[PDB]
Amino acid sequence: MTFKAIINGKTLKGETTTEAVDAATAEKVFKQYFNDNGLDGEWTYDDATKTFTVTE
Repeated sequence: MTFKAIINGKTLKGETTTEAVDAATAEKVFKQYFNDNGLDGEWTYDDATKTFTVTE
C-alpha cells in the first residue's frame, strides 16, 4: 500500500513517505524510532488524504 507521513513541528519539520502492506507493519518501525528521539508527539491517521499527520 502507498501511504505518506507528515510532521507538524515548530523546530523540526519534514516530510517522508511510507510503503508497507498494512498499518501495523509500518507502525512497528515507527515505535522503534519513537524512543530513538524520545519525543512526545501525537500521530493521527488522515484517511481523508491517506496521510499520517504528527501533531506534537
